[PDB]
Amino acid sequence: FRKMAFPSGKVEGCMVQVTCGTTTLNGLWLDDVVYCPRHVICTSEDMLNPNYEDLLIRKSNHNFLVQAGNVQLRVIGHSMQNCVLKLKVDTANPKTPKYKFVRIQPGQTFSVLACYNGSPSGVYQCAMRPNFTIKGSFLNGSCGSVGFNIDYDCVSFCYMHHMELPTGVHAGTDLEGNFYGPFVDRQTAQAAGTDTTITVNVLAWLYAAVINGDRWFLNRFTTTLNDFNLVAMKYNYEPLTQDHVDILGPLSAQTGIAVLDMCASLKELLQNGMNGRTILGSALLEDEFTPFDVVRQCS
Ligand SMILES: [Se]
Repeated sequence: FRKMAFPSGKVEGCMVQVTCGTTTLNGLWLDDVVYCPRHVICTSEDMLNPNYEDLLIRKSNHNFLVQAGNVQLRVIGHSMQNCVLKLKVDTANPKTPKYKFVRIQPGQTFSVLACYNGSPSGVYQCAMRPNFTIKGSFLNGSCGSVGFNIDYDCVSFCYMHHMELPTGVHAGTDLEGNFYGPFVDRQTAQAAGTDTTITVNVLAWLYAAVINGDRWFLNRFTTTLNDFNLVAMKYNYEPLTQDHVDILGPLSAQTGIAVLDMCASLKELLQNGMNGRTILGSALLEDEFTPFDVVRQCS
């Protein structure tokens, strides 16, 4: 059972290179617009305390070098929407897939196409942490790389990487420019806040374990919603709601294990630990699979 990412072909054809002054980072070319973080207009000194409205006025259309492989694009319009730049260009992307812009919720997963100077380099799956950060691989020059999900033929763009926090974690915005969490595109100290474990995801992962043979953790006990939630706060687990119990419905039915019985296995898991053994080959509880991810990787 593997963390597995969406096929990235439809996003690769959207990845361009955007250079303004000395700063160069990645952009997203959909239709006749290129989307990129607004701090492409920042020098390394500007990042300490930028006035973006002021800094953008120093710039005109010809100051922006948008490159899609070997082709330059003529920039014929520029606009700042929150923390993203919108570079109106003359040529519409012939490879523009069917796409939406969505703002996802904490605990939901997505794929990330890591790019460096407009060229894709890797793809990986991750989750939006409850504190609105993501833990990933964003080396120098990965700014502008996007996160997405793919339904059928539609690419739901949900994430654009802007900053690596001083604590090593990453933060960014939706495609409208609004940061997830309380983060600002400024090189200052920013608190991420207490992270928690996505409890609905861990339960979904345990359901994947039962379906794939691993069942040692299945317990005789059961428990109540309130009793389990009391054990959740202690171990920094998201509180389990009835919505979360409903979403785990199809999984509970295919394995014939009630959600509350699975919560009791998790309870003894939280209170006793792995105690040496593994689940699906992992020595710790995995919370980066949503119930939708598990069902997609089963039947
Ligand atoms: Se950046």
